[PDB]
Amino acid sequence: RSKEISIEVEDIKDAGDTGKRLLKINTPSGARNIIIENEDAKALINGETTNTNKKNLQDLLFSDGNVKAFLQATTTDENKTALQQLLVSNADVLGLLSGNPTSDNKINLRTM
Amino acid sequence: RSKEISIEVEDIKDAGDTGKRLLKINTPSGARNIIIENEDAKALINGETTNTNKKN
Repeated sequence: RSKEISIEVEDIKDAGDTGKRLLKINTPSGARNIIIENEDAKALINGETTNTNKKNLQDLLFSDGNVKAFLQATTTDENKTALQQLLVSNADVLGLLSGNPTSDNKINLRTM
Repeated sequence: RSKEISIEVEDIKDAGDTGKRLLKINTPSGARNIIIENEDAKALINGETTNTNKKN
């Protein structure tokens, strides 16, 4: 009358749906496919990201939109103004970096 | 003996504590809540990060 009575996964009456899928899975990749629903996060964990995955992960990682544009290597003139302000505190130098200094900036830049 | 055999998670005598929690879990979100202890990493994997999570 046998020795072991090897039950199967579906015999475990209080196992959950994800729990049974995991118990059946053979490899770590298969387990990651069950557990991680966000496709961008799954791509990071698999070490295999497209440019779209990268942009989407950057959206999850950074709040500032001007920083995000810099990280995408695509900045508008407005993004550039804001990024200049993160990099330089002197108002007259910020005028120079804009390419369009005010009259006051010009006087102060010459003095500088 | 009837042969179907209904065995519950706690009948599996060499299952680990996390292993039994995972076997009972019904959804991927539930599984992530068990497996990922770092709250900032869990937030990234869930695609739902606060400014504090982002800084961390």
